[PDB]
Amino acid sequence: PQITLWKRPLVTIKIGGQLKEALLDTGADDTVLEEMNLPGRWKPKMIGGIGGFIKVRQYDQILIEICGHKAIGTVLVGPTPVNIIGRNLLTQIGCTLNF
Amino acid sequence: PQITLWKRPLVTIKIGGQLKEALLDTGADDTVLEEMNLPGRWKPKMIGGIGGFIKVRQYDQILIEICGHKAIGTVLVGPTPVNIIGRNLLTQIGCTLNF
Ligand SMILES: CC[C@H](C)[C@H](NC(=O)OC)C(=O)N[C@@H](Cc1ccccc1)[C@@H](O)C[C@H](Cc1ccccc1)NC(=O)O[C@H]1CO[C@H]2OCC[C@H]21
Repeated sequence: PQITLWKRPLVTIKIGGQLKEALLDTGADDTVLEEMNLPGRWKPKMIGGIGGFIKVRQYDQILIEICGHKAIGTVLVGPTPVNIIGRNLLTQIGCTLNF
Repeated sequence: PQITLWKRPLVTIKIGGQLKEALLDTGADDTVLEEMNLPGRWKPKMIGGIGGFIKVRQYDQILIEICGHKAIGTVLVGPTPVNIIGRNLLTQIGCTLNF
């Protein structure tokens, strides 16, 4: 679809069998989701933005469906204020910025 | 144009007559630039991000050109790690997400 930017570009995603709302974020290298207990091994990671760094759990080869488009990649889990879909997954659904 | 997300969507902007590189960021409500000397009056403000809050200088009704597209709106100046063009200006240049 086409998503305008008058409001936060929030969409429904499916991950680990759950539905969630997430921000499509071209300014994020990586995908970061609110605390959830996902099965599997994980690696510790630090990610930063405005204001500093937070500690997260890195899960690899996680499937996520974003408005019916499927993507598979690394998903980070930690105390973020909002679920963020980053470029590592946006590229897989064919997402572009246009103006 | 149409911009893919395999790399960071960095573009050249012109503000206060100076050229800079900035990230087109659908995940930012507001535009935030690294320290610069901008003409005009300003008011202190705080904005938050993934790591917490930073102190910024809010400049209103600033002219900025983003790959030749003109916008006039609020620009925050402060210790951000990267120059970010947020939705308040992306909307003025007609930017949408498409997939
Ligand atoms: C991938 C890890 C991080 C998510 C990612 N870092 C990364 O990719 O570094 C490599 C990252 O922080 N990206 C941000 C831009 C950015 C800043 C610093 C360095 C690199 C890129 C932005 O795209 C997402 C962020 C999401 C958000 C967080 C908290 C509350 C609401 C929304 N928005 C945001 O901070 O916005 C500010 C500015 O406007 C205001 O509205 C929203 C809050 C205010």
